[PDB]
Amino acid sequence: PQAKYRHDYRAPDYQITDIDLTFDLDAQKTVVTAVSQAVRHGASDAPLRLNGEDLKLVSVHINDEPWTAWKEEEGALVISNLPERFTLKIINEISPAANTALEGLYQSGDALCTQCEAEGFRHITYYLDRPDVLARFTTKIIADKIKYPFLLSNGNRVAQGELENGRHWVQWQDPFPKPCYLFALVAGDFDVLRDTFTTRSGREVALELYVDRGNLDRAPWAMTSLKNSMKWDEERFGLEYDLDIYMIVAVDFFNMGAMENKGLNIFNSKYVLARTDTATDKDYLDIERVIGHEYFHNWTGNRVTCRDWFQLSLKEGLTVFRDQEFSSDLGSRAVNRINNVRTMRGLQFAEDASPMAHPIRPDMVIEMNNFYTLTVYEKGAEVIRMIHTLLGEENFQKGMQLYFERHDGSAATCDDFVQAMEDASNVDLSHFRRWYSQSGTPIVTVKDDYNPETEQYTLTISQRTPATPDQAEKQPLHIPFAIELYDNEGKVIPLQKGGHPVNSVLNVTQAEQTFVFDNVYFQPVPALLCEFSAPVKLEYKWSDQQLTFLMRHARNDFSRWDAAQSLLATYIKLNVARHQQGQPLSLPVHVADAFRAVLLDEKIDPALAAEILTLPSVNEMAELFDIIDPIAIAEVREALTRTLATELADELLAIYNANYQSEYRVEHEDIAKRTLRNACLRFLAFGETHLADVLVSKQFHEANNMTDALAALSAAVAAQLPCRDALMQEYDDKWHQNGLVMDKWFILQATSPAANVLETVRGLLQHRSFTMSNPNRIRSLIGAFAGSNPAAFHAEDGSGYLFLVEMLTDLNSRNPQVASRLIEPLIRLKRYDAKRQEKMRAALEQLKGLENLSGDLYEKITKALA
Ligand SMILES: N[C@@H](Cc1ccccc1)C(=O)O
Ligand code: NA
Ligand code: NA
Ligand SMILES: [Zn+2]
Repeated sequence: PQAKYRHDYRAPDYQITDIDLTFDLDAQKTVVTAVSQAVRHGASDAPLRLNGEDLKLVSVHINDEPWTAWKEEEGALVISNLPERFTLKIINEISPAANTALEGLYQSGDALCTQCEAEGFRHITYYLDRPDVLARFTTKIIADKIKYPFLLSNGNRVAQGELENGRHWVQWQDPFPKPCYLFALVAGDFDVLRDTFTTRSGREVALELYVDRGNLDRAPWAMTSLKNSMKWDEERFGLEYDLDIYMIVAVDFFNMGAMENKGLNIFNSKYVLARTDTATDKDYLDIERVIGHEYFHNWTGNRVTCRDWFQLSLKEGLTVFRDQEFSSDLGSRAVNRINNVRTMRGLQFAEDASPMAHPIRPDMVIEMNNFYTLTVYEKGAEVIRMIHTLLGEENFQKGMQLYFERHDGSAATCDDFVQAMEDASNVDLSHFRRWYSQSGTPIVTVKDDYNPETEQYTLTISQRTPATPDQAEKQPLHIPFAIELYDNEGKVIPLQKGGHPVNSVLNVTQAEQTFVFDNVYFQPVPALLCEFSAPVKLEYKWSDQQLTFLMRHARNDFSRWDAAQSLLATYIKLNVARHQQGQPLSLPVHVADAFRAVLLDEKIDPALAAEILTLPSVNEMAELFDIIDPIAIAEVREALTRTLATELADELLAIYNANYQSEYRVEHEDIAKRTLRNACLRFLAFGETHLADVLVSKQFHEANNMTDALAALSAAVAAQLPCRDALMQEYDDKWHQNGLVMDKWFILQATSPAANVLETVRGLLQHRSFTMSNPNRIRSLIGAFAGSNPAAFHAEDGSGYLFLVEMLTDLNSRNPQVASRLIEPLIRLKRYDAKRQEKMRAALEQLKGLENLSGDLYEKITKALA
């Protein structure tokens, strides 16, 4: 497998302007006819090089002449001696039933559906499968009417007919030129939820949600979320939908979350189907975010697309930013920000410290499917958010407007977007561009001084980014560094120097810098990196009392949560060191008191209280350490939970009871109270065994919604309560027929603290609700074990690694994309002790020797073993 490089980008020798597709559909053998109008832009003697994978060529015609001047090579059809303008006709055969990789045209249950991003269209026909080739598509679909009564593609229906022998056909046309990654086709039998949305300017849009027969009871929330998305994009961004129909198809077999195909989105059912007895608050909010995300791509990805795949963040960073802003506007901004920061610190920072580290705009890619990453998406969004921080909303919107005015109907680059922002706002983003080209997490170190003689406060701020495996050279970045200074009464001290106000967003642009503030009338308590204003690690020598002060007084709810995290971090580190020495948990009384105060504060938003009372995950905890001790981390998290449960027992029960709700509502105030109640339950489960068992079993049995039922079940597993096996069996007996619901149960099994967890997980490979054919099942059992049970995955006997090797040996052949997702915990070996490293290295070397090793795995393994 050969690496491709961003610096090698060159404009295509040929363009295709229009393509007419015909599919004679059948699960065993589908015949594709593709008629393309092509134009040569390159040298007269340049051949047309078409991408194709696993295609059976039938014929090649140029202007209806059977062509003799062509050759097939690895991954390509190379056509020589062409006119400047011509009609290309390709007929080829493909086999959807044989497609276990779920890229190109494949089978999902009884349905046929496509996934073309990034380079799946070349698994359908020989084409210029690159996103800078935009063409107007028409799509004719011919199929058995009984099996495939619905035949869907992008755009509007322009023709339909019936044929002999029980067949029928439907032809679609999409007026907007598109790259082939946005092509979609669906054929099957569905229930359909139909609704309408009228845009601001009066365009009526038909909304159509296609689900498997019997699933119509789980469709309305997704439809509601679509309408919410449409309305918000109008209100916030001034963007309206641009076609007449908006279709969404929910499919059970899907490697990713959802896909923004123009006017015909295809979604993993995990991000569509919800009812109050099947889906949690989290699920409802995830459906909202993902429905929003795909909708927002209509402008940021579809109307303006990517010149090449190295520009992926151009659409992903921006669209993630948009989905976060949507969720934050509609719901709790503080909770959204907190959760997104958790993801950045606990998951993205780990990736940036790994062999797979890359800039948000990669320079080198072997397998593009490996680059749909936390970095490209979540760090990409943080980079967009920094632009927003530097420009302000009004300037940012002017930049968006200029971006669309310049680039609508074209494929653009990350640099084009930055240039639009810079030109519209008059803010210099030259230095800022380094965020696109430099990998790794910057470390920002802050020292302060208060001078009582002059009433000046001085911040000395330094930055460095450690070398990463991909880049030996690192330089200073333009870091927006937001601050707020508090006096002894918790009041904000105006920022000023020399008789002039100073902006609270400091421009940290050098390796080391000094910022001086005047008229600082009291020694301040600083809030630093407010709202996580740049994606960096902060090094400041906090006292416990500065942090508890901020928990009490900080203006932004995010700062109060963040202060609690800093306070906890010190004691997590202390106690992991102690665990390694065989010593029990130690925690100062005043730390427990800070959390007691949060519980008893009658003014605090329950949404904030709930997040403060949710301990950092084992992944968040891991990023506090150079060398990760996963067993120590897991046991310290439990010990901390138990200690707080004991110290706060009375207060926890009081707040648990106070937040009882008889009515279940998917409404933000209700969600907040429920999140707080269940946060309290988590601690209560780790209290006195009898009370814990009674409370947990009662909640499970009395719950009128899945959020409360699952919270109880999770607590029973986490605390290994007496009722656990009974409750787990009850859930299985009730829900075994429902894969999405069973995913939650597989996750609980996989992340169980029980000594015999691996034995149980292995046995569950034979469970009635599990199958290796379904990416969701695989992720919920195997992925959850390796990624979310690091204590068990990293068992000292090496059993976790051996198990993953077994699974990856299967998945390498079956579904390389899912295999590559699942190998990630193994490429982190350099974060672990020498003994573990050697075992992990041995596992990787076994995989390296696999017959028919996928490019997907090859890329990760070679980086890991380097
Ligand atoms: N393009 C999708 C993600 C995706 C990529 C590849 C395959 C499937 C889905 C999105 O970000 O909205
Ligand atoms: Na809000
Ligand atoms: Na100081
Ligand atoms: Zn996206």
